[PDB]
Amino acid sequence: ITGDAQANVLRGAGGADVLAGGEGDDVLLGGDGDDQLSGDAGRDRLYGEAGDDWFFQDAANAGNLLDGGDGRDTVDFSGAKGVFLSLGKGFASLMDEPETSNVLRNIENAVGSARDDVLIGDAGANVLNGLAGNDVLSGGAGDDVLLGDEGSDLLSGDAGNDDLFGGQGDDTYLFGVGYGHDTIYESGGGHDTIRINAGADQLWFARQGNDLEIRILGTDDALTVHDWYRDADHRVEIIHAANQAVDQAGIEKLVEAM
Ligand SMILES: [Ca+2]
Ligand SMILES: [Ca+2]
Ligand SMILES: [Ca+2]
Ligand SMILES: [Ca+2]
Ligand SMILES: [Ca+2]
Ligand SMILES: [Ca+2]
Ligand SMILES: [Ca+2]
Ligand SMILES: [Ca+2]
Ligand SMILES: [Ca+2]
Ligand SMILES: [Ca+2]
Ligand SMILES: [Ca+2]
Ligand SMILES: [Ca+2]
Ligand SMILES: [Ca+2]
Ligand SMILES: [Ca+2]
Ligand SMILES: [Ca+2]
Repeated sequence: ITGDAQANVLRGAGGADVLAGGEGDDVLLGGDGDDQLSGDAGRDRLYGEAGDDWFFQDAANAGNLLDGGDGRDTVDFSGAKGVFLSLGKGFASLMDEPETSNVLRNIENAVGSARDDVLIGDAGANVLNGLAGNDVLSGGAGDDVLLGDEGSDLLSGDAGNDDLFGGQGDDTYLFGVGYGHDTIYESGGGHDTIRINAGADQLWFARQGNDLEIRILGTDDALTVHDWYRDADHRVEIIHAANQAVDQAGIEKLVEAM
């Protein structure tokens, strides 16, 4: 269902619909099912309604409302500067241009751009995908999946039990007291980093299968590095404990000491 240069009202039904507003200020109502909505140019109002809907939005096109409705909905800015978005506060704006903004409501997941983005989740379960560029990803509460992809990314799952995929490039992972049970999955990078804001002597390092497990004594908090021992591509090269740094040789010492 494709609009034209007029201000259109386009309404899908119960199936998986593809709605595109074209030019002008459109209203798109996806109905039930897993819809794909694009406002295109103009200032558009975009309602995914029930189902797991997808929104294709240019971060530089300001003045739209993207409303996922019920279900697990994704906003995608990947179709130049990056995007700053917050699912908790409910906005997305052009990096380097806060006045160029869009309203986000009822959206659970976000895909960024090939440029440097900042993607912030909310207290629910979120998937945040930075794609290329040097991105900052913050999960907030709830159980999140963060994908840094290519580039030098900063990942923090925050509270809840999070999966952190830094991707290729030199990635930094944040962890601390109250961060729950997080797992890191590394694919590549000669200088990945973990920064743990625990007191260093709260930390307990252990090998569990082929994983490295880092616990904070006194808490239920644990950071697992998946397949650490299986291959060098899955390792992080520096671990910081508060203001103290440890290398792989140093980590293995701590493990062996137990
Ligand atoms: Ca139109
Ligand atoms: Ca539909
Ligand atoms: Ca829908
Ligand atoms: Ca638009
Ligand atoms: Ca439009
Ligand atoms: Ca929806
Ligand atoms: Ca939703
Ligand atoms: Ca990016
Ligand atoms: Ca990235
Ligand atoms: Ca979250
Ligand atoms: Ca989280
Ligand atoms: Ca990366
Ligand atoms: Ca990496
Ligand atoms: Ca966490
Ligand atoms: Ca590495």
